Order: sequence, then structure tokens, then C-alpha cells
Amino acid sequence: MAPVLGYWKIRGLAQPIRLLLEYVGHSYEEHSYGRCDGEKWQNDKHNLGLELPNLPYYKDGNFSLTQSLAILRYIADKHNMIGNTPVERAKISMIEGGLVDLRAGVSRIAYQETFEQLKVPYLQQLPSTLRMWSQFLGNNSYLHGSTPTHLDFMFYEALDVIRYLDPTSVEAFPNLMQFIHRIEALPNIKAFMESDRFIKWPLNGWSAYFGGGDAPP
Amino acid sequence: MAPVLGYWKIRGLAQPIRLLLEYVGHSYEEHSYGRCDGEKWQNDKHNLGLELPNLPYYKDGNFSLTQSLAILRYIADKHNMIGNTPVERAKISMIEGGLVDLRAGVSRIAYQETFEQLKVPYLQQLPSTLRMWSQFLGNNSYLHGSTPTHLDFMFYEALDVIRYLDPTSVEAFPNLMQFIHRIEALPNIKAFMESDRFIKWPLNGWSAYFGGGDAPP
Ligand SMILES: N[C@@H](CCC(=O)N[C@@H](CS)C(=O)NCC(=O)O)C(=O)O
Ligand SMILES: N[C@@H](CCC(=O)N[C@@H](CS)C(=O)NCC(=O)O)C(=O)O
Ligand SMILES: [Zn+2]
Ligand SMILES: [Zn+2]
Repeated sequence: MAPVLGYWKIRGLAQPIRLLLEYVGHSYEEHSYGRCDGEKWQNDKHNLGLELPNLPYYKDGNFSLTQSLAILRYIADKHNMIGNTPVERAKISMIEGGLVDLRAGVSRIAYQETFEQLKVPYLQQLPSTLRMWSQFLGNNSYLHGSTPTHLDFMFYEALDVIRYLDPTSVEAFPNLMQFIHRIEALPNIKAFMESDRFIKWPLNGWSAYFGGGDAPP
Repeated sequence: MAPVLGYWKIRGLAQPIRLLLEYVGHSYEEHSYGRCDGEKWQNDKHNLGLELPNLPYYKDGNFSLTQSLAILRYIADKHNMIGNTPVERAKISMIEGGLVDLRAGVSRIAYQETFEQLKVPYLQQLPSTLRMWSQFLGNNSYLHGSTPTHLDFMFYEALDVIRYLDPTSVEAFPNLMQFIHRIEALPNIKAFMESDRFIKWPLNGWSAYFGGGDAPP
């Protein structure tokens, strides 16, 4: 019946997609692959009709996609959240790119042993990165236009992951904190987050020294 | 008068932009940062009017962008290459994501001392990735539609870099070689590749162990 979103049973790259789906209210099924389901994925991989096999994937009948940003932009596009002029469309793609980097910064250091060493320079850098994001947000409720878009769920997830790594870093910018609360207050987001479905943990792949494991440390 | 692309004087993330710009004739000047211009950049960084400062950038009057894919898409959009329906748009974004992944597989190991060890499993996985790309392209001349797009220059650059790392990986796929030759024969691209301004080297940032340094070994 309903479209499928396949991903590891983790937050990671798919969580902004789930948040967007939930916020716009579109029906979907998740096909989760748990920590011990590596081989199940291997069996499905070349077998789902996908043109560029990967996780996450997204299947709706005949139509299928991979690449998390493409999936997210597909849903976004349905709600006219990707811009209407070359200038605006570009601006949105820049925002996405920066948000991809914001998230990936955490991922780049989370999978190696020396994470606690790497954390040190990371936090030296972070405040300017965050400052950049807080000036870009400014006094607006959302990153672009005046209602939530996929950029906002991207940004929320990144922030939330990063607050976890160091709660005070994000806490130093009032507008980012108020943003975090703004999104958590969105009724479909709140309901989702309070539901059976919601995946609080892990933030990254299970094998991560930070954001990994079956539960928080 | 002319728009400005700014980047390190390397191939890297900018090469497909440059290739696209030279293919369509969107006239431009290139503000180049050399190996020893770290300080230069640091100082322009916050005084170029950039909302999200970063390399590469693109300035065109009052308009500016960062994010390599965003710049790429801005130009492509102006030339009708990012699709016209939500489905087509979404597939194009999927192909982009796959292509960024393909280029990044090189970058993720090339900067590490340990590159020659990491090379070995990279080359074990590589044949399966190239197979995916080879079948996705099939008998078509170009990745999407019937004329060159930004995807085809992202793809060309990724494959050229990979061929350099391991020629016969790519030569095992005749359709991929024909694609490389097809791009190289486009008259605008050819004249470009033969010009003084072209950058043949380095592939990655100078400080890299694969595709780094001021010239090939
Ligand atoms: N750029 C891709 C990266 C996807 C990716 O690397 N996915 C990983 C986990 S986050 C995976 O398990 N891929 C499946 C596979 O390698 O077969 C995206 O955004 O989707
Ligand atoms: N996701 C960005 C990455 C940008 C990036 O990492 N740029 C590096 C060089 S590859 C840089 O020098 N950034 C400028 C800076 O960090 O100040 C893109 O695609 O443009
Ligand atoms: Zn809808
Ligand atoms: Zn033109």
C-alpha cells in the first residue's frame, strides 16, 4: 500500500527524513535493519529494484530512490519546499550542503578510538561554526521562508546530536536553543517523538565510540 | 562584470564546476588560492559577503553561494539541467548524491599516510561500485537525458580521478571508457582541456598522499 523507507535502526542519515514525513503527515512504512541484520540488507540490496543501491532507500510502487538528500528533497518538493527561482533553489541547496557538513562533522570523528582526542580540536572549531548558523538563522522561526521545511529538520537533528556531544556549546546561542524547542513543540513532531516508532538512540552507527551503542553511556 | 569562482588551485570539488562553466560558455573569472595562500583565504573568508563562508564560492554581483553542489546546480539550473518534474528532479539529486559518494571514496583515504594499506580494500570494493555505475549508464551517452549535464562532468571527473588511482579498474568497463572519451571530445571541453588555464594537477588537496603534491610523481 504505502511507501517504504529502508534504513538501519538508527538516527543517522534517515532521521530528518522521518521527521519531515511525520511533520507533513504522509503515510510511510519503515523497513528497519537492526544491528544484527547486516546480511538481511545484503540479501535485499541488489533485489529491490533500486538503480543506485544504498541505504536509506525509498520505494513507492514503481518509483524508488536512494540518497538521503534526494529522498528528503523529493518529499520537500511535494510541499514546495525547494524553491521556485534559480536563485532561491540554489540558496536552498547551499543551506542543505552546509547542514550536511554540520552533521557530518560529528560523524567524521565518531568512529575512531581517538574520538576523545579529536573532540578537543572539534570543540575549538565548533563555536564559529555555530555562530555562522545562528547568524544565518537570525530572528526567523525557520531557516528559509516562514514555515518548517526539510532544512529545519536537518538542522534540528544536527543540533540535537551536537548538543549531546557538548550541551553548553549549543546552549550559548539563545536562538538555536529556541529553535530546538520550536521544532520539538511542533505537534506532529511531539507526537512522533512521544511514540513507539521514535528512535532516540543511537545517534550514529552502533559501532561508534560517540553516538553509538544500544543505549546512552 | 564577470562572475567569480573562488577555490584552491586544485582539481578537487571545483573541477566539475569549471568543466560545466566551460562547456556552456557562462563567462567567468576564477579567484585562485595557491598552496601557500592559507592566510589570504582566512582574511577574505568573512569579508566577501558570504552567508555561509567556505570554499568553493561563486559571486555574481549581489548574489553569492557556497557549497560546491549548490554552485554546480545554480549553473545547471540556468541551463535547464536539474529536471522539470518532481520525479525527474529527484532522480537527478539521487545521481548527484551517488556521484559525490564516488568522488569522496577517493578523498576519504587519499589524505592518510596509511593510503597504500587503505588502497587495498578500496580496490576490492571498487569493482562492485563501478559495475553499478556502468549498468546505470547502460547504452546511454549521458547519465540523464540525451545531452551533457553537470552530472556527466561530476561523473567524468570522479572516473578520471579513479582511473589515475587504478587505470584497469575503469578500463574493465568499455561503456565507462567510451563515456570518458565522449566527454573529452566535446569541442568546448577539448579546447578547455588544451588551454593554459586548465588544471591537470593535483587531484586532491596538495597535502594528500594520493593525487597530491605540485606535480605527478
Ligand atoms: N551519501 C549517501 C551515503 C549513504 C551511506 O553511506 N549509507 C550507509 C550507512 S549511513 C550504508 O549502509 N550503505 C549501504 C551499503 O553500503 O550497502 C546518502 O546520503 O545516503
Ligand atoms: N561541502 C562543501 C565542502 C567545502 C569544503 O570542505 N571546503 C574546504 C576545501 S575542500 C575549505 O577549504 N573550506 C574553506 C574553509 O574551511 O574555510 C562543498 O561541497 O563545497
Ligand atoms: Zn503532502
Ligand atoms: Zn548560458
